[PDB]
Amino acid sequence: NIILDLLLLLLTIIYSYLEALVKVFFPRKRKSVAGEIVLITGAGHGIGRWTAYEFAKQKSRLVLWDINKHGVEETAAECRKLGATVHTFVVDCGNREDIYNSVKQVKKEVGDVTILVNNAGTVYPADLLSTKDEEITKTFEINILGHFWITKALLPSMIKRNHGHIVTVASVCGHGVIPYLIPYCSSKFAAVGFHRALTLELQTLGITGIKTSCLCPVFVNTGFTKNPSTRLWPILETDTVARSLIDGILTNKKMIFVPSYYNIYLILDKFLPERALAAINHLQNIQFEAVIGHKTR
Amino acid sequence: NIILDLLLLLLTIIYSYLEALVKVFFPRKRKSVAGEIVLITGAGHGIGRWTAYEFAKQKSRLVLWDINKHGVEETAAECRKLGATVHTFVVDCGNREDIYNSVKQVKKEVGDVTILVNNAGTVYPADLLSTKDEEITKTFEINILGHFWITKALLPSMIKRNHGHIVTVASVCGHGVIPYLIPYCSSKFAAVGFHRALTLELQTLGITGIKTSCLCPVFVNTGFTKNPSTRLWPILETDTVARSLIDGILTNKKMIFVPSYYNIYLILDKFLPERALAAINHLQNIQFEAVIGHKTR
Ligand SMILES: NC(=O)c1ccc[n+]([C@@H]2O[C@H](COP(=O)([O-])OP(=O)(O)OC[C@H]3O[C@@H](n4cnc5c(N)ncnc54)[C@H](O)[C@@H]3O)[C@@H](O)[C@H]2O)c1
Ligand SMILES: NC(=O)c1ccc[n+]([C@@H]2O[C@H](COP(=O)([O-])OP(=O)(O)OC[C@H]3O[C@@H](n4cnc5c(N)ncnc54)[C@H](O)[C@@H]3O)[C@@H](O)[C@H]2O)c1
Repeated sequence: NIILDLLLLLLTIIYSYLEALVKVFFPRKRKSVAGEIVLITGAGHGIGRWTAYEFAKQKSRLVLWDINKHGVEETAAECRKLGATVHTFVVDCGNREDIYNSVKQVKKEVGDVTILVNNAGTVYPADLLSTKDEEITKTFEINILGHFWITKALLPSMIKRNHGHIVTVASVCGHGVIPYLIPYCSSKFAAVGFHRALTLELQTLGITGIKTSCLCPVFVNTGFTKNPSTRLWPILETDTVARSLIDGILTNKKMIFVPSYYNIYLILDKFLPERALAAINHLQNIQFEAVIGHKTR
Repeated sequence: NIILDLLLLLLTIIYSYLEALVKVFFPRKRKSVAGEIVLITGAGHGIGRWTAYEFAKQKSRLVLWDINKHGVEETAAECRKLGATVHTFVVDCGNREDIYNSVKQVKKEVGDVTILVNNAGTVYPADLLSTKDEEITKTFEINILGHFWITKALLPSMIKRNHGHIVTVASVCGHGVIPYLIPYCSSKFAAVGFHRALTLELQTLGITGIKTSCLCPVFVNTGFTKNPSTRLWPILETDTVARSLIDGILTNKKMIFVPSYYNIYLILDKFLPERALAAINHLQNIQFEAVIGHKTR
């Protein structure tokens, strides 16, 4: 228990050092994204906002989508200070009709998107019996169904030119699960499944030019969940996540975990017995605001 | 290419007789389901139909749901020949309003469901750009969102009595992916995520009496997909799947793969490099009717 803690800390330290060593010994080649038309959904705040900043520094043409007009204009203002050409659109990324109508505007005013970042997301932390049905559907409408509509609208051009990049922002909740997040984990598993099946179908059809990347961070300090706490995982800073994402996109990395040492916990979750996984679970002590038993705890 | 077939044939034969050895050395205790109120969705045909037959032989009280009244009555007729008490209801298991209204009828006419089998499902095989948006939503409405509505309606009683069993019929498509099945794989990943997060939340809340099982089969000969063909996996007969499901429920098995040796391919998909996975993929030669490039291939 105390020694399990130290074991997990030493493995975390070994992974961190060894990965940093491989990044100097065998570095992956970075591609250029200058001049690419990058569409980022949920770009009005958090991961989407700081990912837009990274693409502005990379010299890409930006198309930012969000339901929050004020936020998306604040992001665009900063991207323009970084020297980027930005187009903002107020779009509900859970509404199919809104998505298709807005893609028509993007083609007319900007052109054909070459990099798509499906970042927009929502969460309503509560135990299954404290969830509202409307909140469950909204979670799927934004976290996964929106990915289908945007990808179907933007893929035709990418296939024609044999050139594109589809980034799916999922979560470690798309590989592992957390209590009081059943609809969220369910929708994030669907996002991982979509990325994996889209990657394979493109391979099967012989489409060599369209790359895919899946972003899977642990808790990030954006306010997405109120006051998160994990003993074994870090509460990430937004800029760190955006930096890891841009590094992964530029090197065509398919599955980007943040921090990369989450892979150790991923392997433990597949081979460890139930008793061992419950011991790690208690040590983790996950905390965050949620509605438990119809009361916000 | 050549030795690769017998390399996988060996890992299949070895698993088959090591599992049979563990079933004698460390046997799992089978529980009784006699007198339990078992609700099976999609019980009008295939896996749901033959699972109803297995529960009829187990002496449970059956509640069968399906959109096909003729088919669900044909299943009930056979369960009654097996000596079981069966109640049939025509329910759209993708329609939330229909689900809640029907749960009110089940409580009034039958009582409180203790075993829930979420089996109803749908598939529209096509490449992403040949899919219809209506087909994508229908896949999620039945394959995952219906699980949320039925489980939320039936869980309160199970928690009050600290006694229940939630069975999620997912697929190997909820762990691995197959091209031309992006919405299907995505919705099956969401079903696996729901089972895993439901299992953890019940554990976290101290609910010791509610068990969870997840049925993940390879292709089953039900007509669900047209003329399926797999070289390394068998095309399972429906009765085999129903037998494996009943054996897993009676021993409280959380993840039931059919055949159980799919676990070898599951581990190969996590540790083998891209080159080796594409070599096994070609050897697999998965075939089934699907709309490819707006043409039925
Ligand atoms: N924050 C975390 O702890 C965390 C961890 C893992 C994964 N993620 C994922 O990262 C993504 C971004 O989360 P974040 O932490 O940056 O959140 P955030 O709250 O900082 O920002 C999310 C943004 O998405 C926008 N958005 C919400 N619904 C939308 C809709 N219907 N249409 C358009 N835009 C919409 C919001 O307006 C907001 O600007 C999400 O997909 C989330 O699930 C977050
Ligand atoms: N057959 C396979 O190859 C296969 C493989 C893996 C997983 N599965 C899964 O097993 C489950 C059952 O498949 P099957 O092969 O037995 O199919 P099937 O087509 O033989 O039977 C499915 C049944 O579900 C019913 N159903 C469909 N939509 C419904 C709805 N809205 N409400 C109520 N009932 C509904 C149908 O009327 C039918 O009786 C599905 O979830 C499927 O995804 C099947």
